Amino acid sequence: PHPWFFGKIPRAKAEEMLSKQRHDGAFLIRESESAPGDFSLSVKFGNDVQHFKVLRDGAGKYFLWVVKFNSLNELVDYHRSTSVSRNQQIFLRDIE
Amino acid sequence: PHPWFFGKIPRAKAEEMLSKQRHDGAFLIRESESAPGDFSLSVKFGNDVQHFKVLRDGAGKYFLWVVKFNSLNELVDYHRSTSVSRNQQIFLRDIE
Ligand SMILES: NC(=O)[C@H]1CCCC[C@H]1NC(=O)C1(NC(=O)[C@H](Cc2ccc(OP(=O)(O)O)cc2)NC(=O)OCc2cccc(N)c2)CCCCC1
Ligand SMILES: NC(=O)[C@H]1CCCC[C@H]1NC(=O)C1(NC(=O)[C@H](Cc2ccc(OP(=O)(O)O)cc2)NC(=O)OCc2cccc(N)c2)CCCCC1
Repeated sequence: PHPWFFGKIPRAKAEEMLSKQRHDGAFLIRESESAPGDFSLSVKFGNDVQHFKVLRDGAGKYFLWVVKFNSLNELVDYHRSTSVSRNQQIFLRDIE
Repeated sequence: PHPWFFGKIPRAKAEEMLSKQRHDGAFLIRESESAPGDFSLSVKFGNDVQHFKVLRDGAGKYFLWVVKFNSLNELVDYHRSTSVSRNQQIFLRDIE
């Protein structure tokens, strides 16, 4: 059962928790509060926590920037090895 | 972190696992293999395991039959107390 799926929690709690984490890339997927039906990827990086809105196309694939995936699961794993950001190199790693 | 979110697993493994469970209502949400981008709710009931396709409307709310929710989280909790089925009375309960 995935350890990164936190269901519907408030952005700030995600921040509060993640800020407590030790490694850059620790993340969780949460269900959006501001954007009902949208997922939000939260990841730790340095002093801050960043959030990426998970997009979904007309065919329903999800993606962050351009490469499409047919599941949060896939998208998550994929970025475990391909930066989630384009400025910095941030790789997802399971929270502790 | 929710114990019912299994990410993307094959329907049959869900069946295999759930069949092993002890109580009617033990369930998990899995990402659909046949319907990419769609979630599937699997629940145990008697000898069988049932699957409900999780619908999503144009506003993006999710639902199973008619009452809409803005998150799998909510939808899941709600049915912990309101049968997921209309013939039988099946309530979600966390897997073991
Ligand atoms: N997929 C992406 O997020 C890419 C591609 C599309 C747009 C933007 C890209 N993302 C980004 O540039 C970055 N993120 C963003 O632009 C994020 C994307 C996002 C938008 C809404 C969200 O709603 P929620 O918080 O209730 O769940 C969550 C995430 N935007 C963002 O944080 O805006 C500020 C913010 C502050 C307070 C409330 C909200 N909703 C949003 C990358 C990380 C640093 C900040 C910029
Ligand atoms: N939300 C629902 O599922 C309600 C409302 C809309 C349609 C049907 C309703 N569901 C149902 O009647 C019941 N379920 C159904 O009709 C389910 C709904 C569903 C459809 C596709 C799915 O794809 P996946 O397996 O790869 O994830 C998963 C679930 N249908 C179903 O099991 O069809 C048989 C089946 C067999 C083999 C492969 C597939 N995909 C489907 C309730 C439980 C007993 C069976 C009937």
